[PDB]
Amino acid sequence: SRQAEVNIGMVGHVDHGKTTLTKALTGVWTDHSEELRRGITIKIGFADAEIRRCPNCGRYSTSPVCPYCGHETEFVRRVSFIDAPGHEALMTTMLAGASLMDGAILVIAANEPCPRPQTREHLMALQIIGQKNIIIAQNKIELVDKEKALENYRQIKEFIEGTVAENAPIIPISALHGANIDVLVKAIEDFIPTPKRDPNKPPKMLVLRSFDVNKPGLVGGVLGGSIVQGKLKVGDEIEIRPGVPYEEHGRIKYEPITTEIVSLQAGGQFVEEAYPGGLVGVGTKLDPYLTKGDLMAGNVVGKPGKLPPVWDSLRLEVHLLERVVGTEQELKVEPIKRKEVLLLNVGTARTMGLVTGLGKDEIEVKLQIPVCAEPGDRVAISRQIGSRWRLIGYGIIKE
Ligand SMILES: [Zn+2]
Repeated sequence: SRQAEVNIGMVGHVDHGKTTLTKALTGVWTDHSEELRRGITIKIGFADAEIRRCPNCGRYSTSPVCPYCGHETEFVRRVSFIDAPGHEALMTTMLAGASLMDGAILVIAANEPCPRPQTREHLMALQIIGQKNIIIAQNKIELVDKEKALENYRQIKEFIEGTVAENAPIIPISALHGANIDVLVKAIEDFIPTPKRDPNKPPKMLVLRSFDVNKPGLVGGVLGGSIVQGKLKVGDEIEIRPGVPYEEHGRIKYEPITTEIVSLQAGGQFVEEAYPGGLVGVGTKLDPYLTKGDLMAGNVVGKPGKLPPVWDSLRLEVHLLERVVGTEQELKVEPIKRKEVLLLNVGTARTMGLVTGLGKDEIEVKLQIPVCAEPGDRVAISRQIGSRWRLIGYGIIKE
């Protein structure tokens, strides 16, 4: 298996070199329709990269040809970089789907004095989800002098003290010129090693997309998602929850569906077995009508009888965010009131929630759409402040 082994979050303002850096790492330079593979509940995108090492000079890179001496490099490990369109999307992705991230690269521009508001929230989110496999990329060093670079470095050290990023390496880089990229890649190997996963645990996949690949104007329905536990294998019998909607006595219910895995695609190739890391394509025997147009997006996949429960309503222990990004009042966040209709994101699932009850640092919400989740799972909570959805906190599913 040559598929991605870890998902690495590209956490940084959408303009501190973050894009230039991601492309430098993935080697993708052609103007990118994987934009059609991105999530539509949480807008997470994946971009694989193969970490390789040069036998001649020993330096690491993500190219088959060493950028430093021109010799052929040796394969080390494939990884996948995950990102989202803009600050709000990224924050929601981290709070709702921490299990999709194994480490992160915090991009900080040395070109800028004090730690920016977005950067402050980025670290706030990493702290909340307990993601400690962090690497700090001090980008754009080619735009500032030697002294301001060292000053920025000091500010960063003070910024990370006492946080999940305290022990993270700070790597001065120039994504544009390619300076110190080899140091960053090796750091990915040293600080974001592949976790020691128990491949025997019950499989679980969070479905991001679903389609009818039948070429028209035949193949079973196809699912696209992330394996967060165990492994999947061609021929396995799988169950999908909540499942297909159906009406019963003027009410909408969901029937879990069981099917069989016909094929698996990961790392750009068909495989007989897939694991956590990167996007995984799942060919099934399902009637294509059931997966067409992302009907299964947000669903959870596992083996029959071994999936998390389905909830029609949730009791959430709520933690409101003390945000720093937004207009003057958008930061005040008024307490949650009964009858409010909130936007909830859990895993890759997305549903509106009507607040029907309140408790101490707790709310009870009736869901528009049932969700498949485990007690203890984290749920991002958003409020429609005007005409847009703004993240205001997160909840922990209570039993
Ligand atoms: Zn070399």
